[PDB]
Amino acid sequence: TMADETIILNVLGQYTRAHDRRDPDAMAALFAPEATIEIVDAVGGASRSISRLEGRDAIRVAVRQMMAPHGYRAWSQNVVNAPIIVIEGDHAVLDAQFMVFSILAAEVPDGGWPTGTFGAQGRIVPIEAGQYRLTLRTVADGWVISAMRIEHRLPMAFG
Amino acid sequence: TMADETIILNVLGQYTRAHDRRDPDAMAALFAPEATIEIVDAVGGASRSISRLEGRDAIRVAVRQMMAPHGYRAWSQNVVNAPIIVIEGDHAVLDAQFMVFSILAAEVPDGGWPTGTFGAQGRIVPIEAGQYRLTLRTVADGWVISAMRIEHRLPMAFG
Amino acid sequence: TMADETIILNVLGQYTRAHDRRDPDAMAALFAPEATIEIVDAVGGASRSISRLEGRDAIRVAVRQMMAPHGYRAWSQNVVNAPIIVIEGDHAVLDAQFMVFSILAAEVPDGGWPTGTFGAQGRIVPIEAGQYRLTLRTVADGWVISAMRIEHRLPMAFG
Repeated sequence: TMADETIILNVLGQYTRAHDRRDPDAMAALFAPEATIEIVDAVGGASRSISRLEGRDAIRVAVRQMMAPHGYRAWSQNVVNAPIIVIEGDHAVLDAQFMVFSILAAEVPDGGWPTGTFGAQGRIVPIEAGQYRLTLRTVADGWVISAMRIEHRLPMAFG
Repeated sequence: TMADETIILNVLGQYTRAHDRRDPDAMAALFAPEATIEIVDAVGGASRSISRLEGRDAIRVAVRQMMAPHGYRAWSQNVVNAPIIVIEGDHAVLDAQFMVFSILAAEVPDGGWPTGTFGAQGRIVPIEAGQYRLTLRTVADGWVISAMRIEHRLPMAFG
Repeated sequence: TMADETIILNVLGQYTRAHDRRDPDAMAALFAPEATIEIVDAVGGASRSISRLEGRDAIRVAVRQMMAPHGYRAWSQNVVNAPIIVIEGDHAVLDAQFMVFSILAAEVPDGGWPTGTFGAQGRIVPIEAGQYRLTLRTVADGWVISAMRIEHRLPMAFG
């Protein structure tokens, strides 16, 4: 048995891993069956609804349909940071800042890197920023997400 | 009652929230009345004074006068990371890396995003980097900042 | 005595400090004498070996020979984030996302910044991204790294 705060932060870490893998099943497994994710536009401190995802199936579909799939040699990193945690009994609230970066790996030349090529080859770009607010509750073996709010600080377009 | 380390990390998280909101009163409330912030130039491992802020009023004014206000649809994210915490009784020292990013949201067109527009619209740029060193002490309900050092790893200009 | 999770996260923080200082001795001191670092190419979920560093001397040399030295007024920040920690008795595993940024400070003009110059002067660029997986074990005074895996999500070139 580890500290509740660590178990809760572990859930957040598993969330980012699933996010960057675009793994709907790993993502959904972190939530209570009936949990909702409210995604909102927080530019200028607004609270305009982008999408409300009700239940695990809705979450699974959104992992595919609401963010770009990774094309060849692409990845992402969801840099969650500055967590604030308040635990009161069997419920907790976690607020974290987040910033998502796109990662695009250069193709490795068949003839090798030319003389004078050093360091990472590719592009890393910050592509989203905002805050997560998670409500968690206990389960027998740890903690699960019972509700989540995603606040975006850039406008989000869907094609 | 939560672990002291969590309460201390919660203070750091409230600091970043106040920083990015440019909220002088939320910022000042995290400090003991008489606390000082020493802001220093650490480029090349120097320790050249930029500003010494003595007491809450000085801190409040600096929130406005030492960093850019957010113009329309602008925000920031203070990405604190890699904390090291040492608690000895009723005092603690916390060292964190920090990197501040500017966020500028694009204006949403009245006619909507044109067909083929996907993802976040705007610009995110890393604009400061360094380390924070906080000295904290206990109060009845938790922990407060009794002293802080801000080390910048880029030169800072003030107009 | 602090919580084991804090002591373990403190090791990670000392790792980033040593990394950014390019301090081989501070880095090596975090590892058991016989520890290995496996550095691997994880682009596309591969696991292709880049380098295997066996023991402290190998680690010390790699701090110099496997990443760029800091030239004048240069620095870096190793932004570790989203840790997941599992402790089972006297062993622990820690997985963290990481992103390294290069920092290049502008030279300060002898005549001072021209009128209208505001904010940080220089360049901050994301230059590496991936995951760290550390195995730690107890020692009398805390925890040491017994094995480490570094997974890079960009191809790495060595000249």
